[PDB]
Amino acid sequence: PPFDFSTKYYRQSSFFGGTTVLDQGVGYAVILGFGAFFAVFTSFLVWLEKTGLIASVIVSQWTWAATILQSSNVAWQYGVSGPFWYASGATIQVLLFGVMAIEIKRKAPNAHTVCEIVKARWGTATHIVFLVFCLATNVVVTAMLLLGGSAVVNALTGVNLYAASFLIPLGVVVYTLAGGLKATFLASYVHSVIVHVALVVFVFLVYTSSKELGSPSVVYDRLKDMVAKSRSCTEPLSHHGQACGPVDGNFRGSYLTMLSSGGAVFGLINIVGNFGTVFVDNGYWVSAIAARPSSTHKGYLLGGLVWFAVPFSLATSLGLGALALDLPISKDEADRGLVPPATAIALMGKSGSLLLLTMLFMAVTSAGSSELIAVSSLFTYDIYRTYINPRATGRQILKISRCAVLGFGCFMGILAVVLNKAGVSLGWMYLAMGVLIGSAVIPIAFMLLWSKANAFGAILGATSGCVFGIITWLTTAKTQYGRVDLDSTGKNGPMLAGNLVAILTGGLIHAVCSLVRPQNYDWSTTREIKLREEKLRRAKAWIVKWGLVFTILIVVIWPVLSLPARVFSRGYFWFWAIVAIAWGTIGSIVIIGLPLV
Ligand SMILES: CC(C)CCC[C@@H](C)[C@H]1CC[C@H]2[C@@H]3CC=C4C[C@@H](OC(=O)CCC(=O)O)CC[C@]4(C)[C@H]3CC[C@]12C
Ligand SMILES: CC(C)CCC[C@@H](C)[C@H]1CC[C@H]2[C@@H]3CC=C4C[C@@H](OC(=O)CCC(=O)O)CC[C@]4(C)[C@H]3CC[C@]12C
Ligand SMILES: CC(C)CCC[C@@H](C)[C@H]1CC[C@H]2[C@@H]3CC=C4C[C@@H](OC(=O)CCC(=O)O)CC[C@]4(C)[C@H]3CC[C@]12C
Ligand SMILES: CC(C)CCC[C@@H](C)[C@H]1CC[C@H]2[C@@H]3CC=C4C[C@@H](OC(=O)CCC(=O)O)CC[C@]4(C)[C@H]3CC[C@]12C
Ligand SMILES: CCCCCCCCCCCCCCCC
Ligand SMILES: CCCCCCCCCCCCCC
Repeated sequence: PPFDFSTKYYRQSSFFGGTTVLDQGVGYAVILGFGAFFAVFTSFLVWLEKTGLIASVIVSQWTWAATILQSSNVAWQYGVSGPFWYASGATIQVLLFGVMAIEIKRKAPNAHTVCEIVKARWGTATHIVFLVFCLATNVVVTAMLLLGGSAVVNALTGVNLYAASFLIPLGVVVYTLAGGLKATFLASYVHSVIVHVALVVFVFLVYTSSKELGSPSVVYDRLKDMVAKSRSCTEPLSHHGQACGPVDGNFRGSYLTMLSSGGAVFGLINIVGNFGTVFVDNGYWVSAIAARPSSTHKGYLLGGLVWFAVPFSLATSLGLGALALDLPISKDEADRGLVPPATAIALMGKSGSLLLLTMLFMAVTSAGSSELIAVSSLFTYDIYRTYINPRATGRQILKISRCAVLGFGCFMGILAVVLNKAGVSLGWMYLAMGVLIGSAVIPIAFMLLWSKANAFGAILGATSGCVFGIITWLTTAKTQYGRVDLDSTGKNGPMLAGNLVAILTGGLIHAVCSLVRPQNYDWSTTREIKLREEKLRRAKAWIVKWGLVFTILIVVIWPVLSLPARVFSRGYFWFWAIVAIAWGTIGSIVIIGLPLV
């Protein structure tokens, strides 16, 4: 027993190895009745219904299953810089959302999907090409929240892993088929309130009230004893990946430092992934066509500032508390998204597990309902109406919309079962998003903004970038290691190479083939899809001016100013923790109380 506070674990190769905290009945109830319960609740909310609400709406559509599970994964590694580099992809989102919402009103105000603009601007061959890159994004993104949720449910309640994978989408389908087609303005408020209450409780548990970890001076003392050079991590005391001894790639092998190379590489990958999530996902566009930016453009900045605090504070609390407690978490287990449940069980046994399950399944249901209504609209407006029957009455569009939801929900369950059998995990899929669909980001931006891009260059760049990125991503893994499998492929180097190659070459071919043969476009035909510009011109100016300042302040200046601190001292870590606590508390207070006022 090297440590006095972790004697009960002595050596253990894993945290979850039997004797589940809860029983299978709770797991089945959670994975079955959540959709019906909130459907009834939303029906009651609608019945009673008949810059603060907009912020609550923005926050509710940006919290996914990765915001909870993945942000603590890169905190168990790399120490202090992981949560920061994960949360830094928030100021870009508000700028992109504002620009997209402003520019859709002034060039295509009567559209439903992004692929309806591709057919209008360019021809038909490019419509099919980008219709495949849009469905792949939905397939990849939906498969990410079906792996983490199933893993967490199986870890906590002991329910069969292959039964949860198929039964999780059915609850979301039931929720979406009933009220939930954006429902009303109150469901977002309820979701945000629950999420922020859970966040506040978890943050305040580990730094103020817990008996095991009740001070920022205990976490500091325990984090610097794990990376001691006198520590032995041989076979009887530690296993291969188990967070023992100095951290490789960190200055002096410390968890308390901003000088981490792995964290910086992860942030570089995360930027490309966030770029790929905004332009290629049809749910973002669906949310951007229903916005009123000429009068309510100021809520997006508040929404982004409030959303910044969730992946930062939660990962700082639940991620650094697992290292300080000396839990036998393995690398494969931490990859799957099982870091927060372990800390919740260790610190708040049998009561924090239910709270974390509720917080996770709120996001799972909210995000899966949006993914289901990004493909039913795609199918019903870009395939059925355009090619199979181009003369359709309303009663015949509502049947197709309802059938597409069932079809996608039933297909994704089988896909999730297959992926769980094959051993794929969240975190491997999170990093690989930009390699696959990163080549169609710049063509779509050119379609929305640039007036010289043409059809042929778009197809050429989109098709070439994916192939080149995949080739580079596989060849780097083959060259730098001895094999091509799920272990060597999911590393920072190959993933960074694939991401950069995929994103960069798709915007260079399109920008070269268009400067030779420009297609001067006035967006006349996109405005005919089946004052006022002064306000839209003053909203865009405000968004551009006030969105860049915070992006520069957060993504650039703040990490630069923290490098001279080298290894954090007791007094700088106090400030670092107090910043997170204050940010989380103030954001929760603003988003819970102000909309009432
Ligand atoms: C704005 C954010 C999201 C990205 C900014 C990009 C660059 C400013 C970063 C990203 C990756 C960083 C690199 C990651 C790893 C290293 C290795 C590092 O080498 C060492 O000192 C380790 C070698 C040893 O000591 O044995 C030198 C800095 C460098 C090149 C870093 C320099 C700064 C880089 C290029
Ligand atoms: C084994 C891992 C954990 C560490 C060692 C891997 C990396 C340090 C190396 C391996 C291959 C390298 C990459 C090989 C090729 C490229 C493509 C290149 O991308 C371009 O800009 C392409 C040109 C363009 O199209 O504009 C940029 C450098 C990069 C990412 C290299 C960056 C450094 C990488 C990722
Ligand atoms: C645009 C140009 C003109 C200025 C850019 C400003 C910063 C990006 C530079 C200026 C001074 C740099 C610092 C100069 C010295 C160091 C000490 C250095 O510490 C060590 O690794 C040495 C300690 C040791 O190894 O014993 C860490 C980087 C840091 C903070 C540098 C980080 C980057 C800084 C802040
Ligand atoms: C002996 C030498 C070769 C190495 C050791 C000296 C530096 C590493 C230290 C010593 C004093 C430090 C300075 C003490 C006070 C300031 C003022 C401070 O300036 C402000 O921004 C003031 C606030 C404002 O007016 O906006 C910025 C940090 C700085 C330059 C510090 C930067 C780091 C310095 C130069
Ligand atoms: C002593 C063992 C090796 C230590 C290597 C530390 C390298 C840290 C470099 C990463 C710093 C990136 C800062 C980026 C800020 C924008
Ligand atoms: C062994 C010590 C290595 C220290 C390397 C520090 C590198 C810092 C780079 C900062 C780049 C900032 C770009 C804006």
